[PDB]
Amino acid sequence: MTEYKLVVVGADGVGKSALTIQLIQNHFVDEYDPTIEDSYRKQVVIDGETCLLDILDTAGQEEYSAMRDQYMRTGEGFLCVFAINNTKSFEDIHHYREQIKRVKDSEDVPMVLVGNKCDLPSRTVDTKQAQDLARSYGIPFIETSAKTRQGVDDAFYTLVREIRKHK
Amino acid sequence: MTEYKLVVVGADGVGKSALTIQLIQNHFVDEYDPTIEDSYRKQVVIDGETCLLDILDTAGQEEYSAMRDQYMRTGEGFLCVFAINNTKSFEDIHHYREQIKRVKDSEDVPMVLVGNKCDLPSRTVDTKQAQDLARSYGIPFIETSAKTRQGVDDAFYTLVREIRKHK
Ligand SMILES: Nc1nc2c(ncn2[C@@H]2O[C@H](COP(=O)(O)OP(=O)(O)CP(=O)(O)O)[C@@H](O)[C@H]2O)c(=O)[nH]1
Ligand SMILES: Nc1nc2c(ncn2[C@@H]2O[C@H](COP(=O)(O)OP(=O)(O)CP(=O)(O)O)[C@@H](O)[C@H]2O)c(=O)[nH]1
Ligand SMILES: CN1CCC(C)([C@]23NC(=O)c4ccccc4[C@H]2c2ccccc2N3)CC1
Ligand SMILES: [Mg+2]
Ligand SMILES: [Mg+2]
Repeated sequence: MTEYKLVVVGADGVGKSALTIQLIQNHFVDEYDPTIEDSYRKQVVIDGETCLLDILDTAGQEEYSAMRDQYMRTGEGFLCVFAINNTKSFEDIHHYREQIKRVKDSEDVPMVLVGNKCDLPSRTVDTKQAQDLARSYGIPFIETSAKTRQGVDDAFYTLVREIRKHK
Repeated sequence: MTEYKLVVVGADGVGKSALTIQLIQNHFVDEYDPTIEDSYRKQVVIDGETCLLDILDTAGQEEYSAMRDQYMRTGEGFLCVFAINNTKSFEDIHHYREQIKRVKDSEDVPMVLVGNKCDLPSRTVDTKQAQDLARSYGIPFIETSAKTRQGVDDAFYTLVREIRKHK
């Protein structure tokens, strides 16, 4: 059974936990409970292959930024999440990508750019600007909603495909 | 900050995941999604001390019984869970206690016996029989409901107190 080590990263409040809980448990968490570090081991069928997904739901709080080095060394693919109504979270993406690239000493780390909270009308980051950034990195870009489940399966399955396509 | 490694063990279906998710997320999970291995970190105040709880939600499925060795070696305290409406789950408790005792090579391992699903009218295990088993082990016994939250905080806090006493 092929195991995929996925790490969900991004600024504090973008919806990393809500995305993960939506994927695994099929419901939306309305409450905001800041994460320290949670992990999930889930069996899924992707393109007819039984995959074991090891998902690390990380802290967005900068107080736990020293914890990053270890999960960036062990993680195989990174879901880089920003919120479409949070411009700072979109600017923070570059810092996460640079740190991952440094830790792995590689320009070709499996990554997917995720623009979460696409159900909200309060957009501050244009889809075209996020598309252009993902193109500059050579990575897929997907918009998601942890509330409606729009794009959630696609975001995680695309990351598994990036780890698989890189392999 | 004092860190406590808590491991939730017991038969497949007793409510290990629902107890853990209730404690951390204040949410009851009605669905049955068999666990492989999930972990959570949570900061809590117990008797005026800020505790970091590292909770391991383990597989009840006997298919993953080989995974027990590693978590029984690293775990500091064990929440041994049975369901009050499942006689077999109560019978399985002694196997978990024996395995933990063997791995640790000790009769004094921090443990709490938990009789879950106390909200259900379909009781098959008498509170007195469970109290007697906990007495034979020299451990606390608490009845809980992951649905109503009855005894949930008490079960986890008591386990932390047992680790503190052991130390
Ligand atoms: N409308 C909407 N709200 C969302 C979405 N995803 C998350 N939220 C909300 O945003 C808040 C933060 O979500 P959460 O999943 O805790 O984000 P996080 O990135 O894990 C926060 P931390 O970095 O501290 O762990 C919550 O109120 C949650 O309901 C979404 O797609 N749409
Ligand atoms: N009424 C009631 N139902 C509960 C309670 N705790 C768990 N359940 C239910 O029992 C079922 C199994 O719960 P779950 O948390 O998955 O048990 P588990 O021991 O983790 C199963 P596994 O060992 O395979 O991971 C679920 O349908 C859940 O809603 C409870 O206290 N009261
Ligand atoms: C992705 N993994 C990372 C490790 C994990 C967080 C872990 N924490 C550890 O410190 C540790 C260290 C060595 C082996 C096993 C463990 C686990 C463990 C055992 C007992 C109780 C809690 C618990 N949580 C589980 C999830
Ligand atoms: Mg979170
Ligand atoms: Mg479970």
